[PDB]
Amino acid sequence: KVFGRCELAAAMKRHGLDNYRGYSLGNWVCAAKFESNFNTQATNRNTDGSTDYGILQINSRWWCNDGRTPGSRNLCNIPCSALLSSDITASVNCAKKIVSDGNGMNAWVAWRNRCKGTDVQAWIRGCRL
Ligand SMILES: [Cl-]
Ligand SMILES: [Cl-]
Ligand SMILES: [Cl-]
Ligand SMILES: [Cl-]
Ligand SMILES: [Cl-]
Ligand code: NA
Repeated sequence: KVFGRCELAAAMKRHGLDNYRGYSLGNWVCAAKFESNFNTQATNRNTDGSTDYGILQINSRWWCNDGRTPGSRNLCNIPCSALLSSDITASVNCAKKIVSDGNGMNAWVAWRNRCKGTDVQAWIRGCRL
């Protein structure tokens, strides 16, 4: 599913992401925009052989099992394919674990490079929330 901007914001808000660990909703929408272009089915392979999955491009080296990343962990305890669903619940729950692990949203390279230090509230402007 390809989300609309305000549609995704409302879904993220409903799943408890707004101000989660101090990150306002705009940060999460900005990260999803530049990680996946709001597409739940996005996948991208990394040089180390791991793969990033879903709207927040969660990585198979640490967070999910895709059966082809040798010596990887499965810290969100889920198949990576579950992260590609039109229902974002699994992606959201796993993201909460990631952002809590010490490094905050810096774990998402696109957030660090394209959202951090910008007017992220602009991403939810005009939305009915
Ligand atoms: Cl915001
Ligand atoms: Cl393969
Ligand atoms: Cl694996
Ligand atoms: Cl959803
Ligand atoms: Cl933080
Ligand atoms: Na894994």
